[PDB]
Formats: sequence, C-alpha cells, structure tokens
Amino acid sequence: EDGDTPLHIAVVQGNLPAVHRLVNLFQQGGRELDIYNNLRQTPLHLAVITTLPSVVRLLVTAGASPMALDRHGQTAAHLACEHRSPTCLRALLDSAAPGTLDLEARNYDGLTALHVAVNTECQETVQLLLERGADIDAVDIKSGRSPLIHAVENNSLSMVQLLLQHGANVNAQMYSGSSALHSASGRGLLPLVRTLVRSGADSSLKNCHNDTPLMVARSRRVIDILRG
Repeated sequence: EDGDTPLHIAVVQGNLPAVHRLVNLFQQGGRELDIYNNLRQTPLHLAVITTLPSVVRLLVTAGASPMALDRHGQTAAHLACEHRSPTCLRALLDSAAPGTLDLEARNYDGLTALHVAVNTECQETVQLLLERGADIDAVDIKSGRSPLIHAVENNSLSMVQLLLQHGANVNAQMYSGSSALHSASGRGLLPLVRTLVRSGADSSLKNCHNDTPLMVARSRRVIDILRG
C-alpha cells in the first residue's frame, strides 16, 4: 500500500541483511523489485544514491533492472555518475546480465552517463565508462555537443586530456558548426588551446558564421598558438 516502502527504507538504512530478507519476501510473493516510491525511485536507485555497492550487487543479481528510470529519466548508471561513485558504477556494470545495461541511455535532459560523469569532473567514472564501451563521441539532442566539447566549455583541462587519450574525435562539431577548438579559442582558454592543437585539432574548420578558430581567436596569445 501507498506510502509504505519497507524495501526502499531498508536500503536507505544501509541494512543489507534486511534487504536480503525483503528481496526473498518480495520474490516468494511474486512482487516486483523495481517498485517506485512517490519520488519515482526504485530500491536500486536508492542503493546508488546512498552509495551502497554491496546492495547494488544484491539487487541487480536479484533481477532489479539497471535501466529503470527515475523521475528525471536517470538509469542506475546515470545516478552512479551523478553521485561520483565509481564503486557503485563498478558494482552495476559487473553485476548486470549481458544485454540488459545500455550505457548510451539518455536521461530526460538528453545526456548519457558519460556526459554526466564528464560534468562532475570525476576521472574515475569517466574512465570506467569508456573501458566498458561508452560511446566517447555520443551527442545529446538538447546541446548537440560531444563529451569533449562539454569538457572544453567547462574549462576542464583534465577531462579534455582524458577524453583525447581515449580516442575522442577532436573535430566533433556542434549544431552551429563550431568545434572544441572554436570554443577554447573564442574564450581564451590557453591550456586547452595548446592541448587541442597538439592533439590534431583542425584549425581550418569553418562554422556557420564562416569563422575558423583563428578568426574567433580572443587574444594575440591564442592566435600565436594557432599559427604554430
């Protein structure tokens, strides 16, 4: 009945023994493990939110779906990344049966788990996602930007270097035709300009305004990096 969630409560209380007991009780009763509270969270969602990798493992092995969406369309992988929890992300990926967990899932905003991870500045979740097959060039509908472009706009030299190291397309363009280099160049982000150029960014690429990164260059310093 409504308003009582013994399983959700057992999870938030970090009581694995009680979760175990309840999982068995729900199963024997034929009940769904992926039942929602009023916040549209499943017990598995809450296991990730509470950072309980052992409970994550238990629920997933018991049949809880890593693709169940929360109120914002987040999968369990999205939530692990939101909560900067490499251990929960690992528990999910390792415990999920093959063919059940898709890392290309887009939440309601349109982002993949990789986009979320890049935005949190957590190198650990980003690396694990890529190691497990996340599309490094995935483009969300809202922004039209790859994770690389997101990192550049966040002015995160660490995420930029990490993505490039894992084979990110340095010449991905947004809807307007601007690349990561246009962004770094127009905003005077020197360290990022250096890295992108050295990594092979195309400085002759024209956007919708017919501008190259050189043409939007903010300062004589950026300009000089771009000329070589």
